[PDB]
Amino acid sequence: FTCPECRPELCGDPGYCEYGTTKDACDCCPVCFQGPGGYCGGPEDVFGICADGFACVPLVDPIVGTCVKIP
Amino acid sequence: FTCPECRPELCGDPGYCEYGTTKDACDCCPVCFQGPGGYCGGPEDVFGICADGFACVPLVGERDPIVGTCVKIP
Repeated sequence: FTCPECRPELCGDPGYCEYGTTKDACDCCPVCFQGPGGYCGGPEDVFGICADGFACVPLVDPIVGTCVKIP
Repeated sequence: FTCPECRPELCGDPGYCEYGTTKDACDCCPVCFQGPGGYCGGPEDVFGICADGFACVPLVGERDPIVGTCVKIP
């Protein structure tokens, strides 16, 4: 999949990001990090992006996982 | 892409939506709708899902999922 030219004004606000903020797969719109134990991954990380210090660990093609703290 | 079995306990809090709540492309986790003029579409609607009363219309120059913006439809 290929990304459009980013127009930040078209991005919806992410709300308060309890676990921190990052940008979407196109490096365009702000999105909230997923917290521990929550879904992550899938195409373009549609089901969530784990916060710094956390890894998307596969559920027991783009893998789907949950966010788990990296020890 | 094939969805996993939905386990709602693994869903995050979507937050308080300006434009109402819907479910994700897997009909699993709650997510907030995108409103008029905001991005929409892409794989599994990663860039947005348009609110009721609006549809995702492709960006100008796009060719054969599409990315678009939400536009009020007849």
